Amino acid sequence: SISNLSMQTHAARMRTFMYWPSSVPVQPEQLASAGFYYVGRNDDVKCFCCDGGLRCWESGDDPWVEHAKWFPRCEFLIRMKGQEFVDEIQGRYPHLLE
Ligand SMILES: *CCC(=O)NC[C@H]1CC[C@H]2C=C[C@@H](C(=O)NCc3ccccc3)N2C(=O)[C@H]1NC(=O)[C@H](C)NC
Ligand SMILES: [Zn+2]
Repeated sequence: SISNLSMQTHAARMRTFMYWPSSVPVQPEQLASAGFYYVGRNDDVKCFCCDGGLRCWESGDDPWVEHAKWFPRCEFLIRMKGQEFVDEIQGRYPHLLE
């Protein structure tokens, strides 16, 4: 089941980015679409579904890819991007989370 149901909508996730830092190259839209909302602290975001947090976003970061890198069994991730996408990311980073 879903970890944070108040953040299940894209619109709700999007509202959380009001004070999103300008230093941070990734945009709210790409993050919100990947299931992530802002927790109000530095560049910390959390997935509404798996409750996995990411931070320290770098230029060129793709939120979906970072999602599959660290929380590959998130169901929202798998439903939206599919098990192939996730397997590919994991096969390319086989020794993260080992
Ligand atoms: C994105 C810029 C930045 O903050 N970089 C690194 C730091 C991330 C955030 C702090 C907050 C706690 C700790 C952390 O991430 N803990 C999770 C964890 C780590 C290891 C095992 C279990 C849980 N943070 C950092 O590690 C922190 N790192 C540093 O400041 C490093 C030591 N120096 C650049
Ligand atoms: Zn997730």
